[PDB]
Amino acid sequence: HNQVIHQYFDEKNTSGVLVIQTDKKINLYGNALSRANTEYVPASTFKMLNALIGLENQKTDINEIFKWKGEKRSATAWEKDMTLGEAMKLSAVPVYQELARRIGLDLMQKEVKRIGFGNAEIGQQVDNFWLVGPLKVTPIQEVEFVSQLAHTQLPFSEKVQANVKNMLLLEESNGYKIFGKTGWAADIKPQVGWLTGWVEQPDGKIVAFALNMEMRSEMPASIRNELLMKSLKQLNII
Repeated sequence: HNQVIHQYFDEKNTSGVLVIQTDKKINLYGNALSRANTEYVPASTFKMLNALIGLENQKTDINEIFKWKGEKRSATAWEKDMTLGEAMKLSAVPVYQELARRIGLDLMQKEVKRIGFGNAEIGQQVDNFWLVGPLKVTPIQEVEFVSQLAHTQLPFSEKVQANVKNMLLLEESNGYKIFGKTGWAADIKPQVGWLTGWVEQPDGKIVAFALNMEMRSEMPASIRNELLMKSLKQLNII
């Protein structure tokens, strides 16, 4: 049963762990269960803790619109005016880099070490420390974070936390609600791919998780969801 998840990771020729936490009892699944306590850079998963720090410290609001000042960007659906909310659904780095530069190293570091996120070191360039370090975080720590967030247990005003949670919805089929945020460091070797969220179950039960997997530049983004969906069905969470 833990044996069969090894089929999906064997077969997609990748190498990653699927951490799952349901009320403190944490259970690994995958085919390389050792990643669970290895630190990786967060990548665009850190977009969640960035939002909180921003919203909370009032460097923005869910309604501020971020204005695209012409420069060319990684994807094309990023060259447009957009709010934090939409910058979230799209992993749009230059927005949150602005936000980060608003927050500024000192605030940014102190709240990170306050939350105790990963090694809690961001070095100096306050606008890249989550894409190429020095910030790293192990998949275990990620699910516990996104756990606390889903239970509104994070050291932030609940109103903020609920707001962030409203950006992260990814599928609402069959009374099942799935939240989460993708990440992909294509710029380090080997590439790490993330996918950290939770299931709001019909009865309201909550099931956090943290897919970490080793990426290669040729795989489609929906490989991270191809895995997680059919995973959470074997574990029968859907």
